[PDB]
Amino acid sequence: ETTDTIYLIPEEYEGDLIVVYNVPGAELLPKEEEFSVVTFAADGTAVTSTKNMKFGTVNDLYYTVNKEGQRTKIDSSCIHFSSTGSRTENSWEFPFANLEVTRTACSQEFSANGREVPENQEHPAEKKMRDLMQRIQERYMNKVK
Amino acid sequence: ETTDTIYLIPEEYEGDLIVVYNVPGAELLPKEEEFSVVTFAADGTAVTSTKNMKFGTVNDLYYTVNKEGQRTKIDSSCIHFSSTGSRTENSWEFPFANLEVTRTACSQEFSANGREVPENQEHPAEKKMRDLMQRIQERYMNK
Amino acid sequence: ETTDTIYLIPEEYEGDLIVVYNVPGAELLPKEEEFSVVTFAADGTAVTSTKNMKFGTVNDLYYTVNKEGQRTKIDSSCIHFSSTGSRTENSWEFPFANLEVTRTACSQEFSANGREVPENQEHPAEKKMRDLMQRIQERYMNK
Amino acid sequence: AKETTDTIYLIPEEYEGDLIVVYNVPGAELLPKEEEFSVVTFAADGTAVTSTKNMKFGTVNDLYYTVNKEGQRTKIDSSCIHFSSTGSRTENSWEFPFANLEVTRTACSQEFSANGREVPENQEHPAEKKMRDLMQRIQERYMNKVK
Repeated sequence: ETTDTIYLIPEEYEGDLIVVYNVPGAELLPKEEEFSVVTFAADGTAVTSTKNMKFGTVNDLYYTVNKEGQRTKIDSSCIHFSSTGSRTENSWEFPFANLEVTRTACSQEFSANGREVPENQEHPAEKKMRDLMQRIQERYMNKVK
Repeated sequence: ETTDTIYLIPEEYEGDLIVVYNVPGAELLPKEEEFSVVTFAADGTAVTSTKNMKFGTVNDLYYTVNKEGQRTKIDSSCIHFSSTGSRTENSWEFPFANLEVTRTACSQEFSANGREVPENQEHPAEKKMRDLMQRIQERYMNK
Repeated sequence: ETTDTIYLIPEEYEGDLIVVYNVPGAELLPKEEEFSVVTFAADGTAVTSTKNMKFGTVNDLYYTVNKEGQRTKIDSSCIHFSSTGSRTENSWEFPFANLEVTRTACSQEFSANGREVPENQEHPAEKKMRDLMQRIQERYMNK
Repeated sequence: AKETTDTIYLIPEEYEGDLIVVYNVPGAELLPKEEEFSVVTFAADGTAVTSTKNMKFGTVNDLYYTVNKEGQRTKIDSSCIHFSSTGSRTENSWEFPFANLEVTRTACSQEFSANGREVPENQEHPAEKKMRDLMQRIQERYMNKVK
């Protein structure tokens, strides 16, 4: 068994990426063949009602997309898989994934560690996540079950 | 419902800090979990419509923030909590808080007393406050 | 014969760097000891009236600078020396230098090749240069 | 020994930070004397330039004061002062002895006295630039086309 996920990144984007699952009201991940398709918004965020991500041998594919939706494959060395987890708001669990993309510095070093960031400062993805959760709670959870 | 407070200071700022509450028209303090979030402007000032502060400094957290908003925790020795009170302009009460931050002299001395200032002279924060009240009255109290 | 040049880059900048020489009206490169000092503007551009750059064995030093001008040395692995040449506008020749800086990917690979860019498409520095020449013509060439 | 440093430093009351004294600068004023002490008066930028050949040596008995616009002095504790370094800088074949000190109003303490203010790790110390600029002002004002 494999991860079978396709990630579509806006071509002009560079940086941290976040996918949040099990978000009610959100769209489900479309399927193309055996792959689930994650489409990131211009801010590198993706929200879906799909219950969770897949676990298994990583065989994900990554592409950048222009405004018209035409895809351009990116090498794995341009992608860094940072972390996964779950966040509980109220009693509802949202699994999530943190990735990072580059156009400038594709390399094995990047794939393993992502971009170099300041020492004591929190990682920029923490803020992106912090803000994304708020957007989620406001747009999708606001006085609803 | 909150219990504690998070203070966000611009990384390049140094000196006195003032937070003024119950300012109508001002933004309310955002909430992150159980903490209220105070974001200081470049001049070390923060104005909010939140009725009042959380009574206690106990477990507050402090951070500096870059332009992009990424946070960096500050050692407690770099922060001094000075005073709280209320100021009445007309018949309207504004609760406030005075704190002080440093980058260059973090120390236990600083944490306990803030920077050393002249003896027979008003603390510089008094003028900062005096001027802040005026900016408040002009932009919010009669706009 | 050595290059003897000090490059001062704004700490927040990342990407292509361009230095253009023999620009009349522009400031001359200050001199510190045996080194010429190039100070880049926020857009990674530097314009000077110094007739030309020095040629020889590269012994340049690189630093990032905060708003106050304090320097922080950066490793050579964060810098890529791309190219040099001359560009003629009207009948006037402007020697130039193309460098590239990174914070994200300092490495020996970067030092030798700079960041990876698309194959057939023009290098992004070509546009930066194209635009810089226009700014030069407008602000300094007449005027 | 009977040899002491006998120096009085006058700092503008509003100044805080790095201090530099440069000696053996021709054309500059000589250090005035008050009793047995030499008097260093810093300019508003915390710089002092003098034609006095060198700083004094011996048992340290220096006094420090801040001064208002009217010139009235206010003694400051030694804990408000950090003596950073001394040396000599050679331009051409001319030697300029110098001294680096630092003053604070905010944080007088033993820690400060011993280490001066906390500055960023990889960055050069702010005094390096102050010195760099001061030497240039010296070369330019006191000797561009002069001997």
